[PDB]
Amino acid sequence: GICKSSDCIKSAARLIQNMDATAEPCTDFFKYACGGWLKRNVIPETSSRYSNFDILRDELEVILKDVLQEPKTEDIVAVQKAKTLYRSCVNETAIDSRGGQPLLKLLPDVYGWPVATQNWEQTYGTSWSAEKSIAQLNSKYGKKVLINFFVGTDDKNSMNHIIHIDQPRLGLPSRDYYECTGIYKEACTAYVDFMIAVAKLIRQEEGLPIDENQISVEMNKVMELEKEIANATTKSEDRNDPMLLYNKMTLAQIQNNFSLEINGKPFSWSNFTNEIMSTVNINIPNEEDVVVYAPEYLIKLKPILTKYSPRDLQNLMSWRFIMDLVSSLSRTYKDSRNAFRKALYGTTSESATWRRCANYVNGNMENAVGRLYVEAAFAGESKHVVEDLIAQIREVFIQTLDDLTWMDAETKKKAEEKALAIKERIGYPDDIVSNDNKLNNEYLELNYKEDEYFENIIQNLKFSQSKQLKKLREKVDKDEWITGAAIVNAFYSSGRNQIVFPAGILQPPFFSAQQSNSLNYGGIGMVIGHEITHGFDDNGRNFNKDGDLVDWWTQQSANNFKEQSQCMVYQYGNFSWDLAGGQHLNGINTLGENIADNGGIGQAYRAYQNYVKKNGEEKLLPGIDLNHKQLFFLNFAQVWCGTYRPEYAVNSIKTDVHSPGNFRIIGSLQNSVEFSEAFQCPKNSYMNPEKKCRVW
Ligand SMILES: *[C@@H]1O[C@H](CO)[C@@H](O[C@@H]2O[C@H](CO)[C@@H](O)[C@H](O)[C@H]2NC(C)=O)[C@H](O)[C@H]1NC(C)=O
Ligand SMILES: *[C@@H]1O[C@H](CO)[C@@H](O[C@@H]2O[C@H](CO)[C@@H](O)[C@H](O)[C@H]2NC(C)=O)[C@H](O)[C@H]1NC(C)=O
Ligand SMILES: *[C@@H]1O[C@H](CO)[C@@H](O)[C@H](O)[C@H]1NC(C)=O
Ligand SMILES: *[C@@H]1O[C@H](CO)[C@@H](O)[C@H](O)[C@H]1NC(C)=O
Ligand SMILES: [Zn+2]
Repeated sequence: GICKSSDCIKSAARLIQNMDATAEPCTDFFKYACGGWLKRNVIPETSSRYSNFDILRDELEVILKDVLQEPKTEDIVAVQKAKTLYRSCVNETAIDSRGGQPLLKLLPDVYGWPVATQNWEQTYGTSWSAEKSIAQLNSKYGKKVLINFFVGTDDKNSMNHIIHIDQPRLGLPSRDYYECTGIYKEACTAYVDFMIAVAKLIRQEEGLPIDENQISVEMNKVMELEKEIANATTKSEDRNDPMLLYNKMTLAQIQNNFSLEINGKPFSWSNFTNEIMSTVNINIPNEEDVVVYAPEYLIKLKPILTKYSPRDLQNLMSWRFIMDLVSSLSRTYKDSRNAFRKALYGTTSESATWRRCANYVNGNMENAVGRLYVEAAFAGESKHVVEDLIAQIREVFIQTLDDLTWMDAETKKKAEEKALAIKERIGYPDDIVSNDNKLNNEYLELNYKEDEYFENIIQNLKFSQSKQLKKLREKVDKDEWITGAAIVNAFYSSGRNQIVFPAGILQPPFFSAQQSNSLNYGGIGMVIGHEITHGFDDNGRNFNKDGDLVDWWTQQSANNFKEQSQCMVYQYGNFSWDLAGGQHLNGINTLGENIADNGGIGQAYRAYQNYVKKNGEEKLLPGIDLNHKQLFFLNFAQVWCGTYRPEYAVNSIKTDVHSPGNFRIIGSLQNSVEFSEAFQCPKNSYMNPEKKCRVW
């Protein structure tokens, strides 16, 4: 009773090579399941993180390279455009020969970069305003500085679009970095040195004199200013309650509450918002309803911006613009980022050009590339099997509601109701393959040049912003996918109440027809449960079956949810990460993903048990002395095998909403009674604490 096919052989070998059978499963299942993986898969010099997910993503890029690099005579226009874009990207000779000219020619559009201008006040100072400067960077390039403005879905009205105002992100990964001490020290130094080096490059190419000391003065002022702004932002821990974040008010009320003085003049919110929306010819009146996510931040901004000159402010705003473009220029400009990249990611060099280009084209033409990918690599027969798994796990969630004693009867009915309303998306949208006309029409306005990569990416930035801004008076398109198909990931959307599984994740170790059911349920099964559970985590539970931010919880059940979930806040917050120098996980910011992990694996296992009950036992795998209950948890863990560079471990522990794979494995299995039964773990072994957390 042992499988002998070539498929079972490499499946078994993969499992065997990744595990470390010398480790005790009940002491550390990560070391047990991924010990061999760690020795076998050294982090590539161009990778900041390496893992099962990252490996699959690298392998997907190879496929994209194959289907993008060679023109074919029968290529429809949409595909021709994708290949032209790719070709422009990988021609490094053409890029190198242009130096920094594409950026230098463009810089006036954002009111220049004062430190690298001959006479900034003379040339730009006369027509400059913060309203117009922030607006141009926003509406043309999607670069959000000082104040974030975006058109998105209305939290409380999921069919409508509405303007949002929020605090912006920073040049460094998080607000914590701006302490610039200890583990943040090198990053801050490299960040300012990065500014200075680029200022020198641009001035040299412009034929301007180089004053080393003067540049240093201006760029340290940039850092001084961004430090204050960072300190003014609200912590991520205080932004996980969607109900508290939602503040609807009129533009008039915004002007009233959030006045700002810049260069001695009052900031006009009407001017700012209309400088943005006029790009798509939409007027914004004072009665316009607006959603403000960060009122505290805007108030704290008041005494900060008065202290700085237009040169100071523009030096920061244009630097935020320039820092993300320098790697799209010649080698000299690429290399200016070296020390900065290493400080944040630990990587010694940028990844291969063709890899970046494949990813870039995928990111900007997800339907055209999704089409090429699925035709080359995706078995459509997979869809119906995944459909059935989703049905099983959805039903398991609903049945589990009876077991949960911390919910009253009517909250259970509402929860079941939302679970039933969840819509699924699997593989790819059929239209990208079956309807050439629609696909071509999507990219009608795009026209790329073979030898102008930088011009192409500028065109893409404008197009992307214009497309989103135009939605303000339009209803939300229900059928629109929230991801490309050539993606190794899965998603839950609160606003649409839907779960999405693109073709890219429907492969080993997650899922295969040539893979054991134990592995399939432990893999994509757990992921399906994960996404479903997201509809009921600390964020998702606030949205109803139609995607609206409304309270459908009784006071008692809501209180009980918070009590049950608090256990997981403490559990993961107590985890210390050696790769991050002993820093602790953020239990609050990772709560949602941890709730989904813990709920999902339990749902998946129960669904698997039900399957075995009705269909019988499976054939054992050769060379592996484990039953299929144990293979379920082994495959679950190997889905999350991986490691981090120290610099990026520090980065991710402050920015990633997920726990590191290491602790997703330890955390979820510590809370799993079924895991400890499968591996016969003694009570109070590290993997089997007698106190366990439970939400779903
Ligand atoms: C971060 O911002 C807070 C205010 O948002 C600053 O706290 C103020 O500090 C000054 C000077 O120490 C005091 O006079 C105020 O009373 C403080 N206000 C509050 C509300 O605490 C804080 O100093 C800033 N930190 C940094 C590093 O810039
Ligand atoms: C915008 O400003 C108004 C006016 O101060 C705020 O409304 C006041 O809120 C306080 C309590 O926070 C009440 O005591 C006042 O009666 C309210 N006044 C008015 C005219 O409504 C409002 O809360 C502010 N908005 C935000 C998001 O801070
Ligand atoms: C890259 O660009 C250079 C300069 O325009 C050109 O000579 C060369 O043929 C291009 N390479 C390809 C593969 O088209
Ligand atoms: C913003 O104000 C400037 C000067 O007051 C004006 O020229 C410009 O037209 C205004 N923008 C909009 C969108 O009205
Ligand atoms: Zn998730």
